[PDB]
Amino acid sequence: AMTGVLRPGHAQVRVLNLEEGIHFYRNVLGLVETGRDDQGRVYFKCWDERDHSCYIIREADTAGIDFFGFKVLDKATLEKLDADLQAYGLTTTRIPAGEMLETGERVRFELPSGHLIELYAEKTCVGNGISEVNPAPWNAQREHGIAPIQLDHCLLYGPNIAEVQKIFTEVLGFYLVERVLSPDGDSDMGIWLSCSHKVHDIAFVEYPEKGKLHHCSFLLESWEQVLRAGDIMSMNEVNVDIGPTRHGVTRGCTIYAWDPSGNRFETFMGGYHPYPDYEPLSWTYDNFAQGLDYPQ
Amino acid sequence: AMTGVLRPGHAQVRVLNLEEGIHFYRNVLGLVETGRDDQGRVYFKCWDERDHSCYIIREADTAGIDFFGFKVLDKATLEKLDADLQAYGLTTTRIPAGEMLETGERVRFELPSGHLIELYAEKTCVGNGISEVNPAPWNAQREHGIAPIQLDHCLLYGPNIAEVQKIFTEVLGFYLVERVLSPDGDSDMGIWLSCSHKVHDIAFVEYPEKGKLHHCSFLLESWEQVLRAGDIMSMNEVNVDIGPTRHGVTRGCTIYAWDPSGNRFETFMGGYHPYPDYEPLSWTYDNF
Amino acid sequence: AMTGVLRPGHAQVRVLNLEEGIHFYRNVLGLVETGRDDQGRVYFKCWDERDHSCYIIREADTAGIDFFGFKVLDKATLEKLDADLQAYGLTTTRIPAGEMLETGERVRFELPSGHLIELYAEKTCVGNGISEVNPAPWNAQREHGIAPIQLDHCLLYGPNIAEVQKIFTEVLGFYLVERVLSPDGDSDMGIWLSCSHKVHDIAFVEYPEKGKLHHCSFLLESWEQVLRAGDIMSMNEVNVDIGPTRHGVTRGCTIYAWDPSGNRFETFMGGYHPYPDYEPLSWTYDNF
Amino acid sequence: AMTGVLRPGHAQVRVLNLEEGIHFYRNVLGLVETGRDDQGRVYFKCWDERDHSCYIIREADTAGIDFFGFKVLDKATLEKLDADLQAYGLTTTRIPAGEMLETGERVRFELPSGHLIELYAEKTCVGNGISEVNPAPWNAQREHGIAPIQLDHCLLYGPNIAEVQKIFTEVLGFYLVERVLSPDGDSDMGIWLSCSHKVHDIAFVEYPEKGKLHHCSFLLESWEQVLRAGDIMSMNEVNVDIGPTRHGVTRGCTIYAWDPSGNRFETFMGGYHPYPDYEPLSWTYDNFAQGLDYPQ
Ligand SMILES: Cc1ccc(O)c(O)c1
Ligand SMILES: Cc1ccc(O)c(O)c1
Ligand SMILES: Cc1ccc(O)c(O)c1
Ligand SMILES: [Fe+3]
Ligand SMILES: [Fe+3]
Ligand SMILES: [Fe+3]
Ligand SMILES: [Fe+3]
Repeated sequence: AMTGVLRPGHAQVRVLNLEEGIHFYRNVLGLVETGRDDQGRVYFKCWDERDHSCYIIREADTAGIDFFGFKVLDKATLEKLDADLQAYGLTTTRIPAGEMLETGERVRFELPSGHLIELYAEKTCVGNGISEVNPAPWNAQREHGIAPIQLDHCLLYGPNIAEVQKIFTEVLGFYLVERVLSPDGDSDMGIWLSCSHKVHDIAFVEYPEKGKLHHCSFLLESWEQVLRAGDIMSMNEVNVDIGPTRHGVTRGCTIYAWDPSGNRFETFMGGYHPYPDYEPLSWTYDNFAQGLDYPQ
Repeated sequence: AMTGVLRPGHAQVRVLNLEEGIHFYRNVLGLVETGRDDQGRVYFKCWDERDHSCYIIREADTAGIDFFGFKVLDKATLEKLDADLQAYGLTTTRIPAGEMLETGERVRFELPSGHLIELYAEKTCVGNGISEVNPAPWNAQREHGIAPIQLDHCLLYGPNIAEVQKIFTEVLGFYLVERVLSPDGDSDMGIWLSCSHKVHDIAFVEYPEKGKLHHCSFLLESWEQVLRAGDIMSMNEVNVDIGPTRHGVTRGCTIYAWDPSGNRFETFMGGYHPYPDYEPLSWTYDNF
Repeated sequence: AMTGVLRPGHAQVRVLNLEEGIHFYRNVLGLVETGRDDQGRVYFKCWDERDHSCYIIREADTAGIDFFGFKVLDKATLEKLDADLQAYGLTTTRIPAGEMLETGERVRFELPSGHLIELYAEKTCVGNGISEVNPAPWNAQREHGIAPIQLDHCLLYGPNIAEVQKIFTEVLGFYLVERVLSPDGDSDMGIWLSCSHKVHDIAFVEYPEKGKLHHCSFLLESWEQVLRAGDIMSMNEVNVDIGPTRHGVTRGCTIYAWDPSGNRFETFMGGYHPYPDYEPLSWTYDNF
Repeated sequence: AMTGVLRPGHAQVRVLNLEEGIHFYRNVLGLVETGRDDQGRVYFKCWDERDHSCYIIREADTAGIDFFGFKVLDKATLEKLDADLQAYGLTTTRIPAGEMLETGERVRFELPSGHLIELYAEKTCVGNGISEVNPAPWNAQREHGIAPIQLDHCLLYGPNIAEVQKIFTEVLGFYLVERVLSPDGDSDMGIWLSCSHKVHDIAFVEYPEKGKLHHCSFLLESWEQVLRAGDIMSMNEVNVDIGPTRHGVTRGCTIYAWDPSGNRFETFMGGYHPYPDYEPLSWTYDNFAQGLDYPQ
C-alpha cells in the first residue's frame, strides 16, 4: 500500500509577470486554472489529477520557488510526521487551513539545502474533468497545449545534500533510487528519491547556493507526446534548454524549457519501476554527461 | 512510502505440456528463464525485474493457476499480515523457505473466491541484466521475443468477490480503483484493486466456478510495443483472443492471447495513476 | 520523377442524411469542409493536403460511391490518357470544368467492374492552412477530430478484376504491388495497385455485384494516431468493423469503421515503399 | 507513375579504416553486407530494400563521398537521360557493367558543386530475406542494430548550387520541395529536391569547398525507432552531432551522428508528401536554426 508521504502535492513558484505567466502555464503548458485568491496567486493543476491544484504562481520581485509540498495519507499521518520532524530536531511551522485556496493546514519546515518543504493531508478533490461513470480515456483537455498528466517532481539545488537525504530517507519514508557519485572520495553529488514506486518524486543536486530551483517536472504519456511538447514550445517561441532526449539517470525521456520569467520546467515520461526493496543505481562523476543526456 | 503488500511477486500456472510451455515463454513472450527445481517446475522473470522469479509453470493434467503471490516490505510485515489474516477469520498455511527456488517462506491462504494467495518478503535479487553502475536503459534482452517488463497483475474469476474485496481492502491494504456494476442489482460484478499507485495489482470478476484464472498480465513499454507483440504472436501462430486495443476500464491498451496449454495472458501498457485517497471509477453493467 | 497519374484525387460518396453526414465527416473524421454547391454536395479535404477537395458527399437513396478520380500531371497528360483509354477500347465521357466546385474538366469512364473512374489535371490549390514561409509541422487542424493527412486510396469490389488490372497497368501507368491468389483456379481474387511508390493507390477484390465500394481510406501520421482515432470513434458512438490492427497484405496498421450512412472508411498508417521495378508480393487464398 | 529517375541507388563513402567501418555499419547502423569485390570495397544495403546495394565503403586516406548514384526506370530511360545531360552541356562518362558488384552500366558526370553523380538502371535484386508469398511484416533483421529501412537521401555541400538545381530540375526531372532563402539579394542557400513524392531524395547547401558531403541519410519506421537509434549510438560510443529532434524543413525527425571515420549520417523519419504540382515552401535565412531544429 501507499502510506505516509504519497506524492508531490504542489509547487509555489514566482514569476516576474503574472499575466504572461497565466497565459503561458494555461495556454502553452496546458495546465487547468483552478482559482485565484485575494493574495493575487493563481492556482493550476494537470487535467488528469483530481486535487484542486499542484502548481501556483505569484508575481514576485524575482523568479524561483517559494515552497514545495507533499500530500500525505491522512491527518493522522500528518501529525505523525510533524512530530517525527521535531523529534529529529527540525523546527516546523503549522500553516492554517484556508491560507491556500481549497487547502487544509500544512506542516512547513526548512531543509539544510535552504528549500522550504510542505506536508498536507487535505485539499479539495475537483476531479479530472471526466465523468465518474463510464469515463473516457481522455478529453479535449489532453489536447489543450502540452497538457501534462501530473506534477511528477522537482529538482532542487542547495548545500548539504547528505543531510537532506537523511531527513528524506530516515524521516519522510523516502529511499534512494539513483545517485551521481562525485569525483573519487565518494559522497553523493546528486540524489533521486522516491516515496512510492516511481523513479523519483524529488531530487537534489549539491550546490553552494541554497533555495535554488533547477526545475519542476510534468509527466507526459508517451515519446510522441514529448515531440509534440517540443513543437508546441517552438510555435510559442519558448526557449528550450535541452531538446527532446533521454536521461541515463532514470531512463526518462525529456525536454528542458524555460518559462517567461526564466523558471525552468520539464516535460518527461518513462523510467523503470523501483520499489523500497531495491538497491540504488550509481553513476560515476566522469560519466555524468551520459547520465544527463544519454544518446549524446 | 510503499509499505505493506508491495507488488505481485509470482504466479504459478499449470501447463499440459512443460516442453512446449518452456518453448513459448522463452521465445514468444520472451521471459528470462532463471531455474528449474526437482519437481520439474521452470522459473521465469521479466528482464527488467530484479527478483529471481515472477512466473512459474508446472506440468499438470489441467491448465489454470495454482497460486498467486505478492511480495511484502519485510519479515515483520509478513508476520503482521499473517496474524491479521487469522484475526480476520482466515486459515493460514506456512510454506517453508526453499520450497520454491531462491524464495523465502510464504504465507498462503484461500480466498472465498477459491483462489490461493501468497505473501512473502524474501526472494533473491538477481538483477536486470544491466550493471548497477552507469546502467544503460536496456540491452538485447529487451528485444528477445515480446520481452515484457514486469508481471503487472492477474484477473481471477471467483464466486464471493464481495468478501474477497473485504479481505484485500480491510486486511491487505489494497483499495478500489474501478468496478463494474451489476444489472442495476448493484453489487460489483467485477473489481480492480491496487496496493500502490498502479491502476491495479489484481482484479476479480464474479463467477460461479471458483479458482478460475482469466489471465496473468505483463507490462509493455508503449503502444508500439503492443503492436510488435501482436506481430510476434502472428509469426508464432499464437492464438489471439482479442487483437490490440484499448480497455475503457484501466485505460490500458492490451492484447489477450493464449499460451499453448490454453492459459490466457495479457501484454499491455498505459493506465492512469490512482492513489489511496482517490475515489473509484464505476462502469454500468450495460456499458461493459 | 512522378508522372502520368499522380494520386487519388477525390472520391464522391453517397450519404442518406446530408446534415448528419457533414457532422460526422467534419467532427469525427476531422476533414475540412471547403464548399457546398448548387446540387447540394459538400466538399472536404484532409487538412494537410493542398488541393480544394478529396472527398465529396451527396445525399442519395442508397449509400456507396458515385466515382473515384485521380489527378494527373498536367493537361497534356490528361489529353493523352483519354486518347489511350479510347484506343484501348473504352468509352470516355468528358465532364466540363466547374461541374464540380473548383475543379477542371474530367475524363470519366466505367471499368468492367462497374465502378466509375475519373482523370483530371486541374484542381484549385487552397493550401494546408499553414504559411508557405517558415512553415510549422502542423497546427490546430491536426487535432480537430481524427484529422487524417490524405485520401490514401479505396478498395473496390467488382467482377472482372483481371480486366481492371490490365487497364490500370497497361493504360494508366500503374503496377501490381500485392495480390491474393484464388483458391487454386489461380487467378487473382484481389489486387493492390500503385501509380507511385506507395503500397497502393487503389485496390480491387473480385465480387459478383458491380460498383460495390468496400471503403475509402485515409492516412494517419503514426500508430499512436491510430489508437487516438480509435478513442474518438468510441466517444462518438461510431460503429467499428475491425478495430486497431495490422493488415499484413500491405504491412500497415488500421481501423475499419462505418459512416452513419453505412459507408466504411479506413484510418491507417505504415506500409513499405515499392517502386515500379519491384515484383509483386502474393498471398494464398486460405492465408488471406 | 514513377518514371525517369526513381530513387537514391547508392553512396560510396571513404573510411579511414575498413575494419572499423565494417563492424560499425553492419553492427551499429545495422546495414546488411551483401558482398565484397577484389578492389577492396564492401557492399551494404538496408534490410528492407530489394536491390543488392545502397551503401559502399572503401578504405582511403580521407573521409568523404566518392559518388552518389540514382536508379532509373529502365535502359531506354538511362540512354535518354545521358543524351539530355550531354545536350545540356555536361560531359559524360560510361562505366561498364560489373565495375561494381552486381551492378549494370552507369552514367557518371560532375556537378558545378564538385560532386560526382551517377545514374543506372540495372542492379541485381536480392530481396529482403522475407518470403514473396504470405510475407511477414519483418524478421530478426529489423532488430539488428539501428536497422534502417532505406537510403533516403544525402545532403551535399558545394558552390554553384543554383546551377546544380537547374540540372536536377530541367534535366533529371526533380522538383524543388523546400528551400532556404539567402539574405536580401534573393538566391537559395539551401535546396531540397525530390524526384518522387518524398519530401526529398537529395539536397544541396551553398558552401566554398567543392565535393563536400554533409551526410547520407537512412529512413526509420517511427519516432520511437529514432529514440532507440539514439540509445544504440550511446551504447556503442558513437559520437552524436544533433540529438533526437525534429527539423523545421521537411518536418522530418532526425539524429545526426558520426561514423568512426568522421562521415556524418542521419537516421531519419516522417515528413509530408509533396507532389510535382506543389509549390515549394521557403525558409528565411534568419530562421535557419528553426529550419534545422524546429523545437530548439
Ligand atoms: C538527471 C535527471 C534525471 C531525471 C530528471 O527528471 C531530471 O530532472 C534530471
Ligand atoms: C476488463 C479489464 C480491464 C483492464 C484489464 O487490465 C483487464 O485485464 C480486464
Ligand atoms: C486487403 C487490403 C490490404 C491493405 C489495405 O489497406 C486494404 O484496404 C485492403
Ligand atoms: Fe526532472
Ligand atoms: Fe488484465
Ligand atoms: Fe484500405
Ligand atoms: Fe539527410
